[PDB]
Amino acid sequence: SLKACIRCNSPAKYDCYLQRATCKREGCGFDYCTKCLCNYHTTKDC
Ligand SMILES: [Zn+2]
Ligand SMILES: [Zn+2]
Repeated sequence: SLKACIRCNSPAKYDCYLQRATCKREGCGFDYCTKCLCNYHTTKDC
């Protein structure tokens, strides 16, 4: 059920709650929307 990163397809914690994924890699570890596989809506922007 994990989300495959758009880089090396790593096991990212997929959260259907907000349709977001968090790469579980020490080289990535970033938040992003699993819908558009792009930047996740944050204090900054999407
Ligand atoms: Zn990755
Ligand atoms: Zn989005």
